[PDB]
Amino acid sequence: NKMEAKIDELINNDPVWSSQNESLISKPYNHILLKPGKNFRLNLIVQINRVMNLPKDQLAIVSQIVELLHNSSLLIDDIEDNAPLRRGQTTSHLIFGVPSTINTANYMYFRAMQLVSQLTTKEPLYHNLITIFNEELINLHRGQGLDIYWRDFLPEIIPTQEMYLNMVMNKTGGLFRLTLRLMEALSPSGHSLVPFINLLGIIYQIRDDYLNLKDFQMKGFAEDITEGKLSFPIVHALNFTKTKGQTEQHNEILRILLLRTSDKDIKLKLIQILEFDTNSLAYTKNFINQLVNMIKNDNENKYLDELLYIIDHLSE
Amino acid sequence: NKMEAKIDELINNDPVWSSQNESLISKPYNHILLKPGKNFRLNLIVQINRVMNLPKDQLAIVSQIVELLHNSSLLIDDIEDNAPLRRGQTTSHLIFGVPSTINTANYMYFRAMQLVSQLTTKEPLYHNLITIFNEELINLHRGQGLDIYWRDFLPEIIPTQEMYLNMVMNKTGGLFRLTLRLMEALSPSHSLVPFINLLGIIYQIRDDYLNLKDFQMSGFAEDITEGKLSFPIVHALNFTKTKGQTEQHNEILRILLLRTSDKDIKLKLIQILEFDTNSLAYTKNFINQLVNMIKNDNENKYLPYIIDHLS
Ligand SMILES: O=P(O)(O)C(O)(Cc1cccc(-c2cccc(NS(=O)(=O)c3ccc4ccccc4c3)c2)c1)P(=O)(O)O
Ligand SMILES: [Mg+2]
Ligand SMILES: [Mg+2]
Ligand SMILES: [Mg+2]
Ligand SMILES: [Mg+2]
Repeated sequence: NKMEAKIDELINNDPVWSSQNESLISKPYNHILLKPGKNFRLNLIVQINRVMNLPKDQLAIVSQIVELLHNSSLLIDDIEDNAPLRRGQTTSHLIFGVPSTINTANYMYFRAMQLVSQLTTKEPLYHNLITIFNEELINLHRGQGLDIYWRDFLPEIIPTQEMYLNMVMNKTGGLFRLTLRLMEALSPSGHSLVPFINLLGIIYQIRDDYLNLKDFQMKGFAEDITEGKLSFPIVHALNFTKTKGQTEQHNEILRILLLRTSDKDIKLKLIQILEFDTNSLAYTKNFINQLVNMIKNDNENKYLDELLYIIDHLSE
Repeated sequence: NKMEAKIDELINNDPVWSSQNESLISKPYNHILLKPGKNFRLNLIVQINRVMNLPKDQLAIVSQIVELLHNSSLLIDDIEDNAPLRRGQTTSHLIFGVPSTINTANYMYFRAMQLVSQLTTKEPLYHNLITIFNEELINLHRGQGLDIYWRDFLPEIIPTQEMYLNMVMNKTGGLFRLTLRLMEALSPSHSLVPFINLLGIIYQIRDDYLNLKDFQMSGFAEDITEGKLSFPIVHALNFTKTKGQTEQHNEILRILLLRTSDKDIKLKLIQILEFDTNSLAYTKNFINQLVNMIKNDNENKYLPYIIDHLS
């Protein structure tokens, strides 16, 4: 009876959750917050707003939603990629464990979703905001899924440049489009900037792939090699070697990716194969320059001051 | 120019996603489907619909949402618990790897979310459905987080029975309340939430209980290998602390921290629970009392075979 009295009180009430329970499970997340880059993601949202003109308090909420998705996605990504470092610091899952980091990151996806309701009281608009949120998160996971499948089951599938670009459109375009589409839907204020934001996302991803090797060849650890990632330079090298009949090189690239090695000489041998044998580094540098010129040479404002600053710091 | 033309076509279109890409990404999920249990899940939904009377088409989508949430949460739970088996088969992360399984599980969470939108087009009711989905997923994660925290930080915090029960209301109550609450809002007809919470508690304590009991009557008692603060373990820890039985308290802690697969050591912890603290009998009794709260509910305060095959 005292037992049943306690049970009856428990089941007729909401679940008890304290501020202390809250702090305990936020550990994986608080750790990644110490990392910088939040001012650059905020700087993009700000330039875009000069076109969208959302009031500042609404923009603030869009910002928070996007920071949560972004940080949660990096927590998961580092587990998925087995990364030891992120922004010069030890990775959350190595500190608090994969179990807590996975649960916390997923918890934060749902807190971000909860924030959408603070953007309007209008039921029609709300529905659209949630649909955008849902769609681009579906897109993000589809892209990530392919990137991870290709890498983990290599050489089952050797992606082409086309396939790589479609995966980026889902993966990276997912979060870029999500921010921009929420803003365009909230705008109280010409043509959509989705194509432009897609382009920015592609430049962002390929430049990330490139610098990861270029910083190490010349700063960084070419950690993408250790991870075995089918990066833009690797995709070009794998397809170049196949096409030119460089069987031994094609096979050595695969073998090195499959070692998941941290040996600096082995990583440097692969990067020099990309520099002199396949010319994938030059191919990638020029491909990046051509994408950037599609904008810098966009006089007819077909895609489009502060535009450029953003494109040269797109690394942060 | 040919490169520019192709980039322009790419950026002006929706992201390319094919049926084959969908298949690749679904593999870790199709794997756990080969797991029976959908019928007992479906039967609970069917039986409850006799109070709610949702039209079949709507009931089917609620059922699909439930199946996705439950399957995805077990794909992730097995990674979190380093479980090698689920319903006798090899867990997905051991076959497809942890990276792919986490991502697929998460992708299905959002697929489930999308289906919510097909429950109704009425704008107010849609906000309500989404809020129910959002609230119960937050609860599930909160409870899972606390359960993992206690396990991974042991011995920093040893929960009490009360704290254990609040963790369960969040963790196990979440998917139970989520289903019930969705159906109650879609009903074209008292709340059955208290009863579904009670069902959830019985379900989690019985899960914890059978994991040790099935092993002792022959079950691998994986909860011990996992080192989790299950209901009988919580009882045993507080019992020994309270009776000032220091060495038994520490012995229980030492075994859980071993994360051991050794049958003989697992048995040793079960015999501490049987002979020293009498925790297994305390749990059998606790479950029976919760079940009686239902069998002796004559005024129908909670109610408007499932309770016996709830495991
Ligand atoms: O907590 P654990 O790790 O001990 C474990 O229970 C796994 C687990 C982790 C997290 C949540 C859950 C869980 C919560 C809620 C429901 C369920 N499963 S369920 O699919 O049978 C289910 C619950 C409520 C339902 C309500 C109405 C219709 C169908 C329902 C189905 C599982 C289980 P286990 O299988 O690993 O022992
Ligand atoms: Mg990464
Ligand atoms: Mg990655
Ligand atoms: Mg489990
Ligand atoms: Mg678990």
